[PDB]
Amino acid sequence: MGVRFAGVNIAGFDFGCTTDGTCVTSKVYPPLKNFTGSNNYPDGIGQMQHFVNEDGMTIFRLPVGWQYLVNNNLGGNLDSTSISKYDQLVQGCLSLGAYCIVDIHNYARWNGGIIGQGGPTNAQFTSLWSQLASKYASQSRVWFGIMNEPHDVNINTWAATVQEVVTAIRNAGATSQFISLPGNDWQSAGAFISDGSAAALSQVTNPDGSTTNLIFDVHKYLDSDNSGTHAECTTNNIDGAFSPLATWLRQNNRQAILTETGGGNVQSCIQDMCQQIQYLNQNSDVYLGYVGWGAGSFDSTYVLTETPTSSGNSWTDTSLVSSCLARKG
Ligand SMILES: [Mg+2]
Ligand SMILES: [Mg+2]
Repeated sequence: MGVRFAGVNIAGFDFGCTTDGTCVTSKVYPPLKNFTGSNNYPDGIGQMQHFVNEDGMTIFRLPVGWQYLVNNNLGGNLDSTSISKYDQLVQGCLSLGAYCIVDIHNYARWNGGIIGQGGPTNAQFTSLWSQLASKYASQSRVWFGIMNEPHDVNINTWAATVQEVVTAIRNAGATSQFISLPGNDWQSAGAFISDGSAAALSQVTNPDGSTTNLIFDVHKYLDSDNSGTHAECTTNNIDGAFSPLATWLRQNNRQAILTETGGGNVQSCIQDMCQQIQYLNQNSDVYLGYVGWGAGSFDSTYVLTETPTSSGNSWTDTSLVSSCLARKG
């Protein structure tokens, strides 16, 4: 009676990342309360506990900068401090019984260079994922979010890169986990088929030749330019994106997850987001879940905030989360 996974992005390890793939590591603001000893960074783990206990959520996405994980050492070993801090957020998510999406928030780029297309080589990128897969191989509820919002890349070359990553993840022993396949056009669900991403990514397989647990990863916003930067919503995305996608998915016996979606905490979005979510829930054979953007280190002033408010051991949700994303039933 609905998609399997409902949850939210717990952002902050990605603050300082821009759409060119530059992540300034000094600017991260991770949602771990005691990240520095001040004990007053945003309380991502406390948020997740509320989301799971009160709002029936079962998945969280944890955006993080590539540069952060390797401390700016392209192709290097994961930095022991960085991975130690990030893993605290990962384990907090997993401890709640949720699935946890590790999301490399890099737009298929490193400091302006496109992975495998002038920027880092495929090997420098698979090296990142091989290490993460090795770390998380024994934890089946870690979900490998290969890349956030590739855009303006050669989709044929990108699909090959994605294939190399999937191979690396499986060969490292992470054989049980879900793996995301992200396409072009900022992962837009609306362009996923028409821009050729669906076809190219459909060719990616596990070592055994199957496509088992390889899930198409799309994004879609509800404002006029599909940017998620305006408060008001202007579409429920059904005719333009999710109906054609459902049909395609179903005919091909494949599945997709919507890892970013959101809107203002206003009436237009309460209406449109609920229509969108309802359609996903009525097509839960092909849609595995939805993940709202965004909570974690975002606060009450962020236009798409989904961060709950703590008041005397009580949390209160934003209106869009409470009215549309939450599952209190
Ligand atoms: Mg609680
Ligand atoms: Mg677009």
